[PDB]
Amino acid sequence: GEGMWVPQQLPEIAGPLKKAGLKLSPQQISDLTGDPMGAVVALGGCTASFVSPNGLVVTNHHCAYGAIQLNSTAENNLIKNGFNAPTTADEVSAGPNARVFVLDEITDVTKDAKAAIAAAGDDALARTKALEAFEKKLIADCEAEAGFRCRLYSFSGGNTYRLFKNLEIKDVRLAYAPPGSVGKFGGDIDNWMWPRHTGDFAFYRAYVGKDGKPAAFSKDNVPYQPKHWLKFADQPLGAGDFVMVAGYPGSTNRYALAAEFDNTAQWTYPTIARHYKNQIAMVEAAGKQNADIQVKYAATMAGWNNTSKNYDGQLEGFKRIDAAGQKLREEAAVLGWLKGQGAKGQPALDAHAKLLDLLEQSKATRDRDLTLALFNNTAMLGSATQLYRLSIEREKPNAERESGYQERDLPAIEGGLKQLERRYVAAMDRQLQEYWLNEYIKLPADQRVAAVDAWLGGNDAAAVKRALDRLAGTKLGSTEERLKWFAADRKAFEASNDPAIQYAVAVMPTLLKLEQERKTRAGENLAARPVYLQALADYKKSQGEFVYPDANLSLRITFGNVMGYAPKDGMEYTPFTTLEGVVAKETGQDPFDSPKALLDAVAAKRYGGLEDKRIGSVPVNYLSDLDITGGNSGSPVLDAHGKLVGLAFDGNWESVSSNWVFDPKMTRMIAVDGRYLRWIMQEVYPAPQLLKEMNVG
Amino acid sequence: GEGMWVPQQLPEIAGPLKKAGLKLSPQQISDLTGDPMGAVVALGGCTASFVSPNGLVVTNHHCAYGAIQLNSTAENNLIKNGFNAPTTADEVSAGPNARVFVLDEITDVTKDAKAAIAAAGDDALARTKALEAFEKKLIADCEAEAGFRCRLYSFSGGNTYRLFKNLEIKDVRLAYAPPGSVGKFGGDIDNWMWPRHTGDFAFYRAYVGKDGKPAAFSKDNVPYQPKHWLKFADQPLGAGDFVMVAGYPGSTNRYALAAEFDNTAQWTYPTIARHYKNQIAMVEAAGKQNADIQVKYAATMAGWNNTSKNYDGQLEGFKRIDAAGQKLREEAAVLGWLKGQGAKGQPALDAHAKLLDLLEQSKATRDRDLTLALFNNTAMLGSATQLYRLSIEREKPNAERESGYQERDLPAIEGGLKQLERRYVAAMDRQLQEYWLNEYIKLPADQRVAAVDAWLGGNDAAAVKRALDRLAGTKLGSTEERLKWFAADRKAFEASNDPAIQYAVAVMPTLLKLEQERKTRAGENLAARPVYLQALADYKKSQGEFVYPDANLSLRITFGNVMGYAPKDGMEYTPFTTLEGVVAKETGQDPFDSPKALLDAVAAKRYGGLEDKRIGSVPVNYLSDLDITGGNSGSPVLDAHGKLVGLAFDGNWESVSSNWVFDPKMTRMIAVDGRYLRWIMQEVYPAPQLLKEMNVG
Ligand SMILES: [Zn+2]
Ligand SMILES: [Zn+2]
Ligand SMILES: [Zn+2]
Ligand SMILES: [Zn+2]
Repeated sequence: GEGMWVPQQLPEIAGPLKKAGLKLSPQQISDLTGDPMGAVVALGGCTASFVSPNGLVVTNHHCAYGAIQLNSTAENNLIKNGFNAPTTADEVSAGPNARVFVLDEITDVTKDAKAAIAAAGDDALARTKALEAFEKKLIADCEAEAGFRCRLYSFSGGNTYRLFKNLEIKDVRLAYAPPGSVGKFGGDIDNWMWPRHTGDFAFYRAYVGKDGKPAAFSKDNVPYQPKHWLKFADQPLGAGDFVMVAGYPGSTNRYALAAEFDNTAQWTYPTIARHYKNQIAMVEAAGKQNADIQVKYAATMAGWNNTSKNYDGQLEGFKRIDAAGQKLREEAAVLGWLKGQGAKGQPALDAHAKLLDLLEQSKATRDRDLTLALFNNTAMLGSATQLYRLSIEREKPNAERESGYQERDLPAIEGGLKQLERRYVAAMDRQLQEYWLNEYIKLPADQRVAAVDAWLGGNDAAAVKRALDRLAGTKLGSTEERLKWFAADRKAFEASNDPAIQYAVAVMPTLLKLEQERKTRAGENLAARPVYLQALADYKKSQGEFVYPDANLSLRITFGNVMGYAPKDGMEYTPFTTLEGVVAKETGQDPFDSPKALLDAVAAKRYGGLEDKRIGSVPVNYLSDLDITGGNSGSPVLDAHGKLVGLAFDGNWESVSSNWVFDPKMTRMIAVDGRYLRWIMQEVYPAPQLLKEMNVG
Repeated sequence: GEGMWVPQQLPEIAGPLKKAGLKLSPQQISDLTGDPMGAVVALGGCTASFVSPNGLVVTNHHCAYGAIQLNSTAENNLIKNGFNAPTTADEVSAGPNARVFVLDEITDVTKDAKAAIAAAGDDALARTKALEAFEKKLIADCEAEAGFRCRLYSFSGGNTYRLFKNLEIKDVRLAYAPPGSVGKFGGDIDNWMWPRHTGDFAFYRAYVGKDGKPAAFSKDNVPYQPKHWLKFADQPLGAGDFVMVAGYPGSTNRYALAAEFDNTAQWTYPTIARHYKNQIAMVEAAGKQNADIQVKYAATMAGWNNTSKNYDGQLEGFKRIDAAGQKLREEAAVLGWLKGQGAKGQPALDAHAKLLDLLEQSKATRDRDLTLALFNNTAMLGSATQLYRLSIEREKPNAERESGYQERDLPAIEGGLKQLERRYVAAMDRQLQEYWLNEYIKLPADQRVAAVDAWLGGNDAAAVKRALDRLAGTKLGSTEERLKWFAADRKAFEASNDPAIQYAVAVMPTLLKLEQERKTRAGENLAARPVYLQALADYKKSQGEFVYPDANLSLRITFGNVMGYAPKDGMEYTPFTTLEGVVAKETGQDPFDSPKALLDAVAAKRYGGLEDKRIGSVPVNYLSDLDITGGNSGSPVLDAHGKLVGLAFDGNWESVSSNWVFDPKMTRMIAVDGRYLRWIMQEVYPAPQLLKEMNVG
């Protein structure tokens, strides 16, 4: 059922957990470095878990797609073929930026954090800088232990702060991916849909130095030995059974002003979707010509497809449940409520007023802000602005450098410049720069950027064309030139005749000023958000409704039971799909082109000891009423005894609007059954070595 | 489950009926003139049943559609608005050709029929004429009692013959029809489909003379007093519960040569579907501009839509089950098995070869034969040919007149010529004449008809237009002119300058020659069909398959249980639909434009005392695994205690290929729940008088 519960809410959900079927004690789940919860790890925008005492980590194929794509060429396509390492020496690096984070400690630091914030008094910008300075000092102290990375999380609008501390494993290697026709069966046609038939799984292995401490990739590193790992279930999962997920959902917007919603529905989601589709169309074409462009842009392409379909689905789900309607009506009812109680509820009513005007403000410039952001996110302009900004920050003491530009951020910066080699083709990026310039010129005169106007030389196909021809002369296209500039000083940037770098030097003043304009808006928000959101929460508690914070990339628990749903009268989706359903979709064309070994094994009812009698086949995917969102991919699904029953990977089409307005009747998690993992690894693309290491063959 | 069982098979289904849940004794079902079976009546192409002692008859809306349409005008459109007679004097005539047939007696005449055929000797045309004379004499004797109509049925390819005697009620009046947006909710979009939300019911009343005997319409007639009628269930029908249907299915082709299937799938269904769709397009387009065409062609257009969509569904179903492959392998098995039996199999083998050759003779002229038939079925050429044929037959003694043109057929002929007034617009029929002329001209040289070629006197768009201008001069467009010709003698036809009459006179020799050919082939079939189909039956029995005859418009029993079906992996259709499903489909545009009182009542949760707590609403339609087809529409669905729980009206999309190859997993009946009949008549389009008369008031 509903809720992305923080581990500190476990007493609130103890009884609900038992009633839904948990047969572990709430005590045992509370131990976030215990069995099983100490097996659950964060990847950075996906979840995973350890499944052997030798560092084996399972997550989704689409979570590992980055890594598989980084290791793929046109002439050896791991995406298409799969990857299997018969020994640990065979495992290939997942990339310099790949991580496994292993939870170490959580601490409330709320009291201190709002003290620091208050200590700056009445100046919006100073309030932001004081929180920034508080966070940096905290993190600096927490990361003083070698091998740990820490993070500060603000919950419920800034009513609570916690500090998380993680072991940072920095050598992650690919051990197994099934072929892409299993890992992503049904492609973007089945994405966000049920019935689903997707084998969305892949395995990493986690490595440290010989001293047992984190290290970056080296051939002398050896497998991490986790304190805790998951065991596969020995009881078959069936309809109605208890399941639970722990993981790292990224963001929700369930506490929001109606105007935040209207803006998102009417503007943000339609605009982003349109832009995303336009770039897909461009890249799709060029890649039909050019297998190098196709393999190199595959990850970016999957991203654009996934987000644009999600927003299409959110827009549809709003209309289905009248979300505009509900938001209006709960806002009226909460505003009603507040004046309602006169003296006491006046702080909250003021907050509402502030927040709302802050939001008209961000609204005045939103087209400018998006367009410039995405224009600067193309490859060579991104690289030049990031690298120039780093040269600016390096002049300050580390403690004062912008987050993202401190010493602690250097590994990831340098890592990104090397990963970009596998994701960049100049003829392709030129077309994207063109696309974004065209949209820039499009902007109204009041919505323009001085420095960009001037850099460009006026508003037409001709100038666009000059820009593109000039930028084409950058040397930032090679990894070596990027890594040269990664180490160069600010003066060398200001001296450069590289046209990409000249663009950066030209606009950076504007970008820093707009960053100040954002830090100022956030500071005002920081006063007004926690009060108002605390009232939203208070009203909900007064309606007996469930109260938990919007997702914020921290660890959450969700629980429920295996069940389907009913999209329309006269029909129901069943909780499971089956092997026969995979083969019924077969067309021999992508994305419905399963391996021959699967097709033959299914036509033979070779079920490998994995059949579930109740469904008369091996289960493939399943639905449950858990409450998950982007960031939960790869999360282990555990049964009543804490055993592994599947991996979370998607939501059904009608679920995605629950980011804004939760609908219990149509919100389901889609998970890959652990018996399908097993079956694929026995009969289709075998990994007898991983099965044995997981004590299942 | 499977089976359109003849009443004489009750001994064989007694056990299975009881296992499925029947609580009436089987001998109580054996009494075909008793309770409740004596309540079930034939309408001639639909089924109905009595539901009051005062002659009230319930059937489907689509069955009464002809009669509602005949009482409809552009200005006062009962299809649109519904009809409700607050007292029995307000009932309107359903039309001169409307009938209710009440089973009186069934006689086996197999032995006498087969002796009549054998007496004819070797000659195929004499064999047909001998069976015709046999039938006519039998029927004349059986119809010696005033007010009775009799019918001879051939079963299992001519292995059994039975005669049915029915009381023939000839004054049928419309008593109630819901608005068309209930009676045909979802229109052709939801036709042949589940989920289904259609209140497909209407009521007639049956009338006789004051002396108790059948009579054509008169104000002096009074309601018929049936010996038996149905009662509404007092127990709520639920999933899994026993249901049975008795009715009059028209035809199936489950005993067929593989070549008969091949020709149907490859030529018959595509060809007819195309032709019906071409004509639908013309009539639709014209009716958009002319509300008189729209109302006058509505019943015609409902037939073309229903059949062409049925045919599309069969072709898709044949692919889903590989019906071609299944027919091929069964016939290879049966022929194997026959060869198997040396000498004693040889007559079935020779019968097979003959039936295959006769299929080839048919095929050689199939284009000509279909095209000429459907050309001559437009309104004026149909009337001219029918009436001219009648004038020829009238010069023979009655016993020798072609079936359809005997004295006993005169009331139906005359009634057709009157009904046509409400179904004909010259400017529409002209366009249909034009369509069939352009199809005729596409035929190749060996498929043309000399008499039509001469009449046409050219082969181009110009000749087509001159022919249409000539035909538009007919005076048969008026009812009075048609009835003049109904009485006129042959020389009067041959003297006429009416251009439609002249066409009829010109082509009649050719139609008579073609009829002789079909009689000759039928007479060859008479010899071969019973031997091969007996072999087919014996083969099925040796495989332990169900053995029951193909439908042939006679009374059948089917039974089973309420249950949905699974159309694909990950999905199930539930056995019921509900009121909230009707409203979920509402668009305010035909065909999804429910009466406002329905939309209000559902919004207000006015369930009228009819809610089934197990589904949380009033049920609308339901699925069951009964075995029905065309002609079963309007059949009552009875529960375990023989009480009325709904009406049969349709089958699901995947079912329709069961006409050729029975598929148990996806063959379901769609029925309208009796509770939805009641609910409409309470909350939406009220008829308290009829509810009272059925004591559910
Ligand atoms: Zn247990
Ligand atoms: Zn250089
Ligand atoms: Zn006349
Ligand atoms: Zn009972």
